[PDB]
Amino acid sequence: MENFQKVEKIGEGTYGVVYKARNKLTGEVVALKKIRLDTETEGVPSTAIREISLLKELNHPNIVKLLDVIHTENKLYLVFEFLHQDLKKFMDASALTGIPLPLIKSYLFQLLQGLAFCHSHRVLHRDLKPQNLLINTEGAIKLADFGLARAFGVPVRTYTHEVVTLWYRAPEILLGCKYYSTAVDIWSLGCIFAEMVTRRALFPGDSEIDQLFRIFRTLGTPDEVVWPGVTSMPDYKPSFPKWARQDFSKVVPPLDEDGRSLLSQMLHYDPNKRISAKAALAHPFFQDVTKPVPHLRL
Ligand SMILES: CCc1nn(-c2c(Cl)cc(Cl)cc2Cl)c2nc(Cc3ccc(O)c(O)c3)[nH]c(=O)c12
Repeated sequence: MENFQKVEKIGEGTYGVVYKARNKLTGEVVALKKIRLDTETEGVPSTAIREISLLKELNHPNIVKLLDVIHTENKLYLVFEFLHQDLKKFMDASALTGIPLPLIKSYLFQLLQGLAFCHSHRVLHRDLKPQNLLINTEGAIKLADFGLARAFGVPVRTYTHEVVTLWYRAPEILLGCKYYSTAVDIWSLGCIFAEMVTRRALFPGDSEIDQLFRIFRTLGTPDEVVWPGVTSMPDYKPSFPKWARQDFSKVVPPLDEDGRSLLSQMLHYDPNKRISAKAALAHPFFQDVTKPVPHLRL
């Protein structure tokens, strides 16, 4: 749009391209998202616009602010606050030491807080990944693309057409459940969390069935004792191999005992069992929470 001096592409990003931009009236430096053609053309659906218009109100310190919504020319453009780094890049930069525990803790504490806020208002993320977790020089972290991550509907090929990433999807969704809940985002965070401690992805699936089976190898195949309802689930197959539950000390060393109870609660199979974001805030794990300031440079 014509009020925006484009500064740089900052990454092709699911629903469409996101530039760093400057606005001339304000003088602010922002992130400008161009929302991919259909949904963009013909015209946005009256519903895409209305749902998006709700986001604008849903403001929390650990959600990236939706600054504006230029609906114009039958194009759709979303103007977010800018952040200099994502958490993936930081993990990548931290690879040889690891991220320090106190920082991990702080990150985790804050992410839980915004997910609780959103969740209260019945809004879910649906696609949490380290690349939409967004940090600043002041020891902070926010969720990006919250509630987009539905209003248009997730791309299978992404973008252009490498895949999304199934690494963080909750098993409900993989199994063909349709009316899933806030627990999904819970499932993702815990996958994020293990990745911070171990320096490897918990479950790197490269297909839906490899994603599924990767989970069952580590966590057991689910039965009706641990997950009541399971076998009636749409894509559930009686022919699924049964694997045994691995022990958590093996899978994410060296998390402490409180860390591992945390983790396991966010990894519960049954959705109505998984810990919520508001109980998790209460866990002994966050006893010693502080607020370190990280090591960037530029
Ligand atoms: C909220 C708007 C925004 N969206 N994305 C982004 C996300 Cl959240 C997910 C995905 Cl898959 C791709 C992108 Cl592109 C962003 N990435 C960065 C980090 C960044 C910062 C400076 C850069 O030059 C750069 O290449 C990347 N900074 C941002 O402000 C931002």
